[PDB]
Amino acid sequence: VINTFDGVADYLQTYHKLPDNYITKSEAQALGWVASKGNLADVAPGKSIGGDIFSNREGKLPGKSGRTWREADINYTSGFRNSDRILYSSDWLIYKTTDAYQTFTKIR
Repeated sequence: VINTFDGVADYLQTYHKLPDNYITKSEAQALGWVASKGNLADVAPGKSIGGDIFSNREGKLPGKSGRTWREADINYTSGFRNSDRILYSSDWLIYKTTDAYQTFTKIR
């Protein structure tokens, strides 16, 4: 039940488990999440999408000898998403972006 940059990072750097309130895009999409609808508050009155899997081959985020990269929605309540998004790696390195996946400022 968390949706804030530092809070999600802190949770991951401390508990390593994805904040009890996230779901992979696939799950969200398969659960019924539809673009031409934004249904979420109904089936999930306070849940944020996030927890997918990416290799970062495109090198858009910190890398090394094999790096794992994953993202998560941030600043959500009941309705649709926004531009606030947090990125976390295998090594738990966290970066924040508020322009809808555009600028990745580091936070942890």
